[PDB]
Amino acid sequence: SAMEKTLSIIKPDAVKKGVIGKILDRFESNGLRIAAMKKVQLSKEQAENFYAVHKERPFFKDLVEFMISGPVVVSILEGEGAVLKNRDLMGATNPKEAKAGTIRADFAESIDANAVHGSDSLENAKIEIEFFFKPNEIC
Amino acid sequence: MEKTLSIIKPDAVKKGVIGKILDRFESNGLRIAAMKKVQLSKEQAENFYAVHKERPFFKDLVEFMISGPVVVSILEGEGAVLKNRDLMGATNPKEAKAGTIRADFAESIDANAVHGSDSLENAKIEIEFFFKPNEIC
Repeated sequence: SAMEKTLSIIKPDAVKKGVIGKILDRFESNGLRIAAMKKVQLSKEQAENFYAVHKERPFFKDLVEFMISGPVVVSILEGEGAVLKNRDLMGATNPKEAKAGTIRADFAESIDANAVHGSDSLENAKIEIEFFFKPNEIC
Repeated sequence: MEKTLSIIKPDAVKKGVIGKILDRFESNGLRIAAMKKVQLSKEQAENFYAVHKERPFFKDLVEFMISGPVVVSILEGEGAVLKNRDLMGATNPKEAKAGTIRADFAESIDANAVHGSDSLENAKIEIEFFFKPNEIC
């Protein structure tokens, strides 16, 4: 399915570094089209809603303050195996363990400031895309 | 230390060079202050280009600007208006200097990859055209 879609977030650390274009190019150079995209500032409540599953752990507060500490760029990436391809391009969550040439190897400072988010399954991609985008934004 | 309007046009969006173009801005003293990918309506493109509506190329121009989606951004930095113009390069891609967006990604005068505001006054106008107060609260 050449029309598989997944959610990408370029997080506030990478936005502040000014590497939005370099990160987007990793996607477009590797068979993924930017189907939708906007730069947005999340409120505390919005980051809390998006990450409600981590309401669980100690690191929730820190995750939220980070995710609202500046603007992010949210995108729908579309293409064959988009969900897994995005994850492959992002690299392991720990930048120290991320393979060479991955976004997190190249641009991430630490586990906590790890540059990018990507949906981790088709199910979650559907939920995360709906959270950010109305159908008319997908063009 | 100003703001200017950038549009990555439908030809360049279709080529999938959005990231390469944005990187030209970010690597050269411009920050992306605001940004969205949008599909312009015929109406919207007619309003944007309304100063040229008695010119003979109005029609094709409008048709091209709605032929696919575009990426509209506010670029912020010292001398942004001129800096964006220097990065875009000459209107005619055949005349655009090396390392410019139009030299690398534009096919012709008609399909020339990018728009940029041409003055501070037009920057303010163009920014207000695309980015109105819309944070509901």
